Amino acid sequence: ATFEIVNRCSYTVWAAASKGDAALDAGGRQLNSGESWTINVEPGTNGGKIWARTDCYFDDSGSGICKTGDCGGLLRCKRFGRPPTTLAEFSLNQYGKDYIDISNIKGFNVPMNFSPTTRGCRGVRCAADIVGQCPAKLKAPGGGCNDACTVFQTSEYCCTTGKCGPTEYSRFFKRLCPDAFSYVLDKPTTVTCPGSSNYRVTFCPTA
Repeated sequence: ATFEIVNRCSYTVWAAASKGDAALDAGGRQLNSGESWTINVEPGTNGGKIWARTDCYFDDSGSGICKTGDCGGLLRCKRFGRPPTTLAEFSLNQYGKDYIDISNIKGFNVPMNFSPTTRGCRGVRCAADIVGQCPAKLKAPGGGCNDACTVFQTSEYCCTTGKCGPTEYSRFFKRLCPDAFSYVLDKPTTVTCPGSSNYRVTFCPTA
């Protein structure tokens, strides 16, 4: 797939793209407000994620820190980022189809739209002001709104046994963003797209 990653936020973000044990394309890059970065994701990538990082500082070797979404201090991510991170998630060329979603299961930092740029399916979006409205006990001082599993580390929030139900915290993310996963066993909001579609992830898609 080709992904165009566009920062429509008024602040700089450092986009990241990884499948957990490797970078996708270069794995990360700075996007000033307005900039677009086109990456090539290998067909058949299963469990890929793209997210924004904020308030980062990197040295000339690409090593440093971000306040949200830091991936082991690298500009170019090889692993997933530290919550809170709104996630654009995808698995491509899986028995002829691609599957996309947005998830708040690892919290939320930056609003996002994740849409195909080719035919055949619809996009998904979580662009509500989740950081402004975040329950006090989930607020991340470093910036963003943490998920309840990150904050409290219980079997019920982290759905460790695969049992779990919705919670007062998952329901906040679901009320602000119905079309994103709010906890691990949420009713799925995954969209099926034709195999080998292309996509655009836009940070701060609205006002």
